[PDB]
Amino acid sequence: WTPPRSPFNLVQETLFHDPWKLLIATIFLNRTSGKMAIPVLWKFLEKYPSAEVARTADWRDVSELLKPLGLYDLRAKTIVKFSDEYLTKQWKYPIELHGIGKYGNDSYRIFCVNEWKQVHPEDHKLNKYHDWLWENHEKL
DNA sequence: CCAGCGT
DNA sequence: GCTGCGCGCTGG
DNA sequence: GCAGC
Ligand SMILES: [Mg+2]
Repeated sequence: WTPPRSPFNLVQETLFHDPWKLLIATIFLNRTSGKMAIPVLWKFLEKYPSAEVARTADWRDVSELLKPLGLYDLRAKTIVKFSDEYLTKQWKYPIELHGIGKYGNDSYRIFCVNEWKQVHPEDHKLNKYHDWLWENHEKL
């Protein structure tokens, strides 16, 4: 499964090979514009390239890197706990994990596995992508 | 300047 | 069902 | 957007 590139340029389109990075990106986008969140994501991923590193991090150090995005202590704590669970808990879908809800889960189900036809997003940008897929999947 | 917004 | 979390961006 | 409430 290779999810197609869209005229909406969702960041999930480039991250889908690594479900942890795609999910981290969803967290970066919690009430935060892509214009600001996505450039900081690359800085975060340079420093915390995997769940294995992030799960050992001190949330206070993560929070310093996230300050300009707001929600910095909440999100730092989320990222460390999510990362721990991703690696250590049994799960089938990432909504079972702390810090991912329907938006992250829907993103995972469209981008990381081939369940896009079963997903009904509430997030507007994800809905635009999903409508576009229905409209275009034959052509693709 | 500043009240409302952002996958 | 509603709240706390939080910054900088947006643009009239 | 998400968890907590
Ligand atoms: Mg969850």
